[PDB]
Amino acid sequence: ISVRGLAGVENVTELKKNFNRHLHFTLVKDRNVATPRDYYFALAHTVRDHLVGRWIRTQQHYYEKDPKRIYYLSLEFYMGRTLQNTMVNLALENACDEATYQLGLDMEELEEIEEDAGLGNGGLGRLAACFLDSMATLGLAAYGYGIRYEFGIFNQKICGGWQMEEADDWLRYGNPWEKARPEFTLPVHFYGRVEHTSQGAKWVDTQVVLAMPYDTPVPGYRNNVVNTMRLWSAKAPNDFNLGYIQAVLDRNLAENISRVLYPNFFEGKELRLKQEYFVVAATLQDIIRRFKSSTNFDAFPDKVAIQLNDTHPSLAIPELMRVLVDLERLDWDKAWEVTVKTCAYTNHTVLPEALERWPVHLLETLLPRHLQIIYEINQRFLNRVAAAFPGDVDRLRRMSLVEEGAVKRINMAHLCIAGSHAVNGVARIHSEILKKTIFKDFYELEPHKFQNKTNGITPRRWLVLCNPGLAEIIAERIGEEYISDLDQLRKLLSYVDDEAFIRDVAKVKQENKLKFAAYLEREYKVHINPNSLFDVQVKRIHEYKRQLLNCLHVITLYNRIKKEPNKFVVPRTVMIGGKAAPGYHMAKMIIKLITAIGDVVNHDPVVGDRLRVIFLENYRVSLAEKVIPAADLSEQISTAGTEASGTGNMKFMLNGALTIGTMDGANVEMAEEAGEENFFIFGMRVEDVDRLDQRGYNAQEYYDRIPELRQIIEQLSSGFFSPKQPDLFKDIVNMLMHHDRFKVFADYEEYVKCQERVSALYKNPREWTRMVIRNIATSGKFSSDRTIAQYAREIWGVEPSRQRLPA
Amino acid sequence: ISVRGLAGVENVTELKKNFNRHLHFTLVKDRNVATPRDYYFALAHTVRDHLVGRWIRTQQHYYEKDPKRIYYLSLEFYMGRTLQNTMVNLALENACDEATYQLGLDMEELEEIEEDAGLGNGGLGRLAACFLDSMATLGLAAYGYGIRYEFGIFNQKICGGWQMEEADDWLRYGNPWEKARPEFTLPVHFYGRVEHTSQGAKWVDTQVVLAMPYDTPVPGYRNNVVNTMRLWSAKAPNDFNLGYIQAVLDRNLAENISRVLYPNFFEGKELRLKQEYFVVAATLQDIIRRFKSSTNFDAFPDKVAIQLNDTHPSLAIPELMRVLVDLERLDWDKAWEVTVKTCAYTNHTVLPEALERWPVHLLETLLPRHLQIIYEINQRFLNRVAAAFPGDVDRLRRMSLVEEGAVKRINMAHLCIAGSHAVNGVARIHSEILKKTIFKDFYELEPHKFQNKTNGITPRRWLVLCNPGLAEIIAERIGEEYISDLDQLRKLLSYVDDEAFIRDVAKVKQENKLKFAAYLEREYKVHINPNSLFDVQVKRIHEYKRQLLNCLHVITLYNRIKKEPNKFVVPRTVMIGGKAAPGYHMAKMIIKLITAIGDVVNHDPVVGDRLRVIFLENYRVSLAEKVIPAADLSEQISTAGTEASGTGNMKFMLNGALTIGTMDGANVEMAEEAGEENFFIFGMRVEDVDRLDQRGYNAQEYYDRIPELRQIIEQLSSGFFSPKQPDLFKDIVNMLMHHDRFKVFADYEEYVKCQERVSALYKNPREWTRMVIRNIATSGKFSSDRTIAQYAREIWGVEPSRQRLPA
Ligand SMILES: OC[C@H]1CNC[C@@H](O)[C@@H]1O
Ligand SMILES: OC[C@H]1CNC[C@@H](O)[C@@H]1O
Repeated sequence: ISVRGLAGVENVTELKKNFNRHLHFTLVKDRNVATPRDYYFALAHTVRDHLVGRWIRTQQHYYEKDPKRIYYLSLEFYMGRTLQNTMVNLALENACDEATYQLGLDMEELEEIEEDAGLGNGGLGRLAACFLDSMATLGLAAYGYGIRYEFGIFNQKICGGWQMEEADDWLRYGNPWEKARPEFTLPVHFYGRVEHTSQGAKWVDTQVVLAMPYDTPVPGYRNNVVNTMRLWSAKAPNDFNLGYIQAVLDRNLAENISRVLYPNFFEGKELRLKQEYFVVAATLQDIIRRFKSSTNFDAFPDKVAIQLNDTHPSLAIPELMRVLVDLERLDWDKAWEVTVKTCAYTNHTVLPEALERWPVHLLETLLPRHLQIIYEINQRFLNRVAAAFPGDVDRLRRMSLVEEGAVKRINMAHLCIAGSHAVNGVARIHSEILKKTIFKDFYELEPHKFQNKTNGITPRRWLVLCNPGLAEIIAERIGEEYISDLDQLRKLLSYVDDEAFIRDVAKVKQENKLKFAAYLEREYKVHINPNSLFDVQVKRIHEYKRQLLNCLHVITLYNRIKKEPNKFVVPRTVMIGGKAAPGYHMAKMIIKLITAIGDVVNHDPVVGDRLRVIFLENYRVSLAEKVIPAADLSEQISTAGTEASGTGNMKFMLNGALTIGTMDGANVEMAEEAGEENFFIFGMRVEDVDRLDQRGYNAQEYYDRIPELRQIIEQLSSGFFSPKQPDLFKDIVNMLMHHDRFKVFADYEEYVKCQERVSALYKNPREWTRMVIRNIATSGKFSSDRTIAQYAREIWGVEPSRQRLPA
Repeated sequence: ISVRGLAGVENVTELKKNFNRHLHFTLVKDRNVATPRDYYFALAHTVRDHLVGRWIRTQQHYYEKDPKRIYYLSLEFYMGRTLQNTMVNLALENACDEATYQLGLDMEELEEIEEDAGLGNGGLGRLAACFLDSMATLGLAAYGYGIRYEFGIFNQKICGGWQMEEADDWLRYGNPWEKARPEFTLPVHFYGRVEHTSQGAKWVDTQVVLAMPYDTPVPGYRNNVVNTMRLWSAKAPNDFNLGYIQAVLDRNLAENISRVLYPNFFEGKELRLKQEYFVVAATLQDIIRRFKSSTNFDAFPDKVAIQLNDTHPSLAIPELMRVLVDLERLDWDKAWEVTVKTCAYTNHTVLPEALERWPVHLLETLLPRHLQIIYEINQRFLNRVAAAFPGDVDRLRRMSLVEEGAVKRINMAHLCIAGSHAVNGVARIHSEILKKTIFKDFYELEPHKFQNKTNGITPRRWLVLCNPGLAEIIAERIGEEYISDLDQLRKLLSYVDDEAFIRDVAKVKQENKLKFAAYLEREYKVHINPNSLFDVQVKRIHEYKRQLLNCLHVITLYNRIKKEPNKFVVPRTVMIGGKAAPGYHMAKMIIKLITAIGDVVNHDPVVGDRLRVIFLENYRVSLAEKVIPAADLSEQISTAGTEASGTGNMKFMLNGALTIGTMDGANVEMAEEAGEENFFIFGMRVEDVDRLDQRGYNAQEYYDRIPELRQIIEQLSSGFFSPKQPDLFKDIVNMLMHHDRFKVFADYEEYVKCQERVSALYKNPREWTRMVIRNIATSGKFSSDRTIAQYAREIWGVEPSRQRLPA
C-alpha cells in the first residue's frame, strides 16, 4: 500500500487470530462489550508479541558476543506513543492495517487512544528518545537508564486564557509495553554517616530504598535488534518504619522518589537530589553486575561506556569511585583512571540559572560519603591546575568544584568535566561557546576532552511515522534506503526543476494542512483557513525562545491591516504552543498574552480570515507529529547565543517547512547545509549581542525610533488587549522596557522585514516549493543516526553496524 | 491418578504448549534464565486461561436470564492461594501435574511460591471466602464486594520469643488472578455539607475519591459457573489539590483508603470509617447500574439481595436511602420499604468491645447527609417502639440507634437490625443468645427477623485440596458425590468396624503427620517426634480463646513428668499458632509465654521427646492447610458463651482430629451430630458461667484448693520460665488472679482430667481411629454448601442449583 511494508495473506490471517486471542484471554472481553480502548490494547499486545522473540534473542546475543556496553543515563526520556513506531520498525504497519480493516476497525482511530509516555519536559528528553531509536538501528549494545515516573509532564489546560496544570496519570489504564522485573530489585542507600576503620571508610546507619526495574523494548529499524530501556521505580522495604497503621502509610515517603517528573531555573530541592542519586546508584549496581558476568577492573573501560546526559546523573562519578574504593578496595588512582575512562558528559545549555549547584549541607546529610569523595576529587584536581598554571590564584577559585559564598555549593558541571574523558556540546556554535567562555579554563587545562556532537532527530518517527505522504513520494524517486541513511535525500536535488515532484511536494503539504485543519475543528472546535500560510512556533514557553517577539510581529500585522483594510496581505494562521513551568510567572503571562491577542484578532470583522492567532493547547510529542507536517513556516527565533542546539528546527526542515531563524544553535548548520539563500535568517549574531551588552542595552532607544513598536507598547499598556483589566500586561511591558535579558526590541525591525520576505515568497507557490525541496534535500546531516555514529566512534570507541540479526 | 481428574493425552499436550507460550510471550523469559517463580507464573496464567471463557459465558448468562442478584458485602475476604483451588474446581489437577512433570517440574514446588491473598484477619474473612466458593458451586448469581487492600494481614515474625509485624506486600510480584477494570471507575464523596432546597436535600462541596474495581474469578466446583469478586481500589482524581509537586505527592492521602487492612477491641479511627463508606458507596452504584439494565424500584427487592457481613458495611442502609430519596426522588416510606426488603444482617459476636459505635462528631464531618438520615431512621423507629410498648421509657433509650453520654455515638448494630428484614447469628447457641440477651428488645418488637445460620467450611479447600489422601480413601468406598454433597459422608458409618478402612484412615493421618514433621524441619529447622499425639490450637491470640488454659495444661504435664520421670506418659507435640493484634499487649504476652515454656520444656533432658511445645509462626490459610490434616487433637476451649461459632473446629473434624472443647459456639452442634460420647467435652456450660458471675468470680479460691495450680502460678511469679527477667510474667499472673474475664481457673480441673481421657484413648490406636471415623462421618452439616443453601432459601429468596453450565 505504501512504504509501510507488505500485507501478506499468511501474516494478516495470523495477526487477526492473535488479536482475537488477546481480546478474549488477555483483556477478558467479548466483541459485544468491547470499546475502542479494548481494541487498542488488543492490537498493542499482538504487536508486542512480535518484539519479545527478538528482544530475548538480542539480549542473549550480547551475552555471548560480550561487546562493549553503552549506558545512557538520563532523568528524562520523552518517548511519546509506541504502537506505530513499533509497527514501522518491525515492518508490520500495512499488515496490521489490513488485519484491523478486516476485523472492521480503523487503525488510525485505535492509535489515538494510546497515551503519550511523557517522561520528559522537552528537547533533552526527546533527544534521549531519538538517541535510543538510533542506537538500536545502528546495532549498538545500548541501554537507556532512568526513572519510571508515575506522573510525567503535566497536562496543560487553558482556562480563561490561563494555563492550568493537570496530573498526567499515564499509567491509569496500564502500560502494555513495559515488563516489571521485581526479581531484579536492588537496594539504594540514603543518609547515614561515615565510619573510618582499619581498612578504609564505611557508610553506615543508612536508610534503604528499593529500586524495582521496569524494562521497555527499543526496536531498531528493520534489523531485528531490540534493546532495553530500564526505568527504576522506588519501593519501601518490608520492615520500613517497622502505630502499625502509620508505619504502613509512611511507606509513601520512600516511594515518593519516583512519583513525579520535575518540570523545567535551578531549584535545590531534596527530592530532586534523591531522584538523581536513586537512578545513579541502582544503575551502577546493574552495570557492575553485568560486567562481573563478562575481578580486574582494568578492563572496565573496555566493556563499559557511561554517558551522562546533562549534569543530572553527575553523582555517577563519585558513586563509581565509592564502589571501586570502598567496596572493591581498589587504590584511589586506579579507581580514578577507570572512572575518567568510562564516563563522558554532554552539556545542554549556557544559561547560568540552569547550572546545577547543590548546597553542601544537603549533600552532607543525604550523601555524606559522596561529599568526602567530592572534596578529595577537588583537592587532587586543583593540585593539577596549580602545577599547570603556577601562581594563578583566581583560576584556582574559578575552577574549583566547591563554590564558596553565603552557602557553600558543589558545581556539578565542574565535577563532570574533571571525571570524564569527553565533554561535548550539542551544536558547533554551542561547543565553541563552551571552549571560549563558560569552560575556557577547563579547555586550557585539557583541550583534548572537548568535542562537538550536533544533535539530530530520528527519521523514523519524524518522517516515516508522522508524514507517510512525503515519505512515499520520496521513496518513489530514490527508494527506501534513505530511512536509515538520510544523507541519500541529497539525491532529491536533481528533482528541484521536476514539475511532477514540485506538484507532489506541494500536494502532500496541502493534504497535511487540510488534515490538521480538520483535527483543530474536531478536537477543539476552532476554525482555520487551510489556504493560509501556517506560521508555527512550538516549544517550551521561555523568555529566551522569544514567543514575545512573535507576538510583536502578529500585532504589527493586525495594526497594518486595520490601517489599510482594503490592501492585500498574504493570509496567515499563526500557531503557538508549549508549556510554561508552573512557577515561571512571566511564561504564564506570555501564554495569557497570546490568547488575549487571539481574542482580539480572531473576532475582528475587518481582519476576516486573513489573520488568525491560535494557541496550541497541551503541546507534546503526539501533537508535534500532527502540526509539524502541516507547517509552512518554522519559527526558530531565540536570541543568538541562548539556544544550545534546538531539535524542533530539524523536524520542521525534514517535513517541508521553511525556517525563519536567528544564527543560533543548530540553525547555523542547517542554513550552512541548505545554503543561506534558502533560509530566512535575520537579526543579531552572537558578536552583535556581545557588542550590545558592552555598550549597555537600552530598550527605550528602540521604542523612541520605531513608531510601529511604540504603538504596540502603548496598546499593551493602555489595555487594548485587556479591556476589563487595563493593567493586566504591566509586568510584560515593564520587563521589555527595563529588564529584558533577551533583547526582544533589538531584533524587532529585521524580524518584521524578514517576515515580509517570507510573505512575498509565499505568493509564488512554485518558488516556495522549490526552496522547500532544497531544504528537505539537505536535512540529512540532522539524522540522529549521524549523531550517534559520531558518539560511537569518537567517544564510546565502538563501531555501528547496519547488519541484521536473524529473525 | 486420584480424585484429581483425568490426564488425557490431548489435554496434557495442550497445557504444555500454553505453558511455554506464557513463559515466552507473557513472562518474556527463556528456559535458561527462568526461576521456579517464573514457572509458577507460567502455570498460573495457563490455568487462568481456562477460567475466562467460562467467566465471560457465566456473566453473559446472568445478563440474559436476569436472575435475582446476591451482593455479599464484607471488608474482609481471606482467600489464601488460588492456583490449586482453581485446578480442583476445573478438574485440571492431574492434567497439570502430568504436563508439568513432563516439562521436568514439580507442581507442589511451584504451588508453594504463590503468596496468600491475606485480605482478612481470621474467621470472618475466611467465612466470606468459603461462602464465595459455595455460592458459585450452588449456581447462584452472587458477587463478593470489598476492598483491594494493598497490604493484607501482617506477616508475623517471632524474634526472641516476641511477635514482630512485617508489611504483607502481597502484590510485589503481581497478581495473575485479578483483572483491573479502570473503565468502570466510580466516584465516592466525602465531607461537604447539606443544602436544603425546593425539592429536597443536596449534598455539596464534597471531596471526590475514585473507586477503581479489580475483578477476580470465583469458580464453582465442576459446574462451569464462574462468579465475580470485585474489590475496589482508591484513586485520586486528576485535578486533586489542583506548589505543583506537593499537589501531586498529596494524592497519596486519598489513596490511603485502600492501603491497609485494619487488624482485629473497637477503635473509632477516621480512615476505617472512610474504608467502610468507600466500599458501600462504590458497590451500591454498581448494584443500581446493573439493576437499571434489568425505573420502578418496587421490583428492586425482587432482583437484589444485599448481605451485610457484620456491621462493617452498615452504611449501606442510609446510603441506599440517600440514593433513593435524594437522587431518585422516591418518598421516604417507599424507599424504606425497598431498603428493609433488600438488606440482611449477619451478627458475628457477643463481645461488647467488638460492637461498632461511631462518634456522632465524626459522621457529622465525614458524612453529614448520612447522619441526618440516621437520625430520621431512629425517630421513626422509636415511634414504633413507643406505640408497641407505651410508657416503657427505658426500652426507648436501650433501643435507640443514638447512644448518649460523654460522646454521642451511633450504634451500628441497632441500625442494621432496624434496616434489615433478617438478622442471623452464626450458630444455634449464638443466635439464641442474641434473642435472649443482647438484642432481646429487638426480638420482642420483631420476632420474625431473627434467624440462625450455622457456619460451615468448603469441603473443596478443606478436604480435597489439603487432604487428598483422605479424600481418595473416602472416594474408593462411597464415590465422589460427597464433594458437593457432604451429607453423603454418613455412609462411612457402615465402615466403622471395617478393618481395611480403619487401617487406611490411620495410615493417611500418619502420612500427614510425617509430611508436616518434615516441613517443620525443612522450613524452620525444628525437630518433632511424629509418633506423638499432635495436640494443636491454631487461631487468633485472644484471652477469650484461652490459649492460656492450654499453657496451664502444658505446664501441668511438664511438672508431672519432673515429679515422676520414670513413669510412662503418652508423648505429645503441642502446637499453638496465631497472630496477636499489634496493640493488644496481653495477647503479645501470651505468645511470649508460649515460647518461654517451649524454651524450658524442649531442652529438659529428663522430658526427652515425650513432650514438645512449638509455637507455629505466621499462621494463615496456607499454613492451616498443612497443620489441620496433621492434627490428632483439636483444641476448641473458649469460655462458654464467648465464641459465636468457630470454623476452625469444623476443619479439624473433617480432617480426622478429635475435639477437646467446651459447649460453645458450633462445638455444641458438632458434638450433637457425632454424639457426645465421640467428643471430649469439658467445663462450664453458659448457665454455669452466669451462675459464677452472679456469685462473683474469685480466682483465689481455685488457687487455694488446687495444689497443682498453685505450683504453676508460683513458677510463673518467681521467674521459673524467665530466669533473666523474674517478673516478666507479672501482668499475666495478676490478670489471672484478679482481672480474668474469661475464668481460666474455673475450667482448669475438668480440662486437665478430660485431657487424661484423651491420652488414655490415644494408647488404643484402633479405638481412637474408630471414634475419628465417627467424627468424619457426621461432619456433613458443616459444609458451607448447607449454610449457603439456607441463606438462599430462608433469607435471599432464591433456589440453589447443581445444574452445570455448558463448557
Ligand atoms: O540538547 C537537547 C536540547 C537541550 N535544551 C536546549 C536545546 O537547545 C537542546 O536542543
Ligand atoms: O462467623 C465467623 C467467625 C466470626 N468471629 C467469631 C467466630 O466465632 C466466628 O466463627
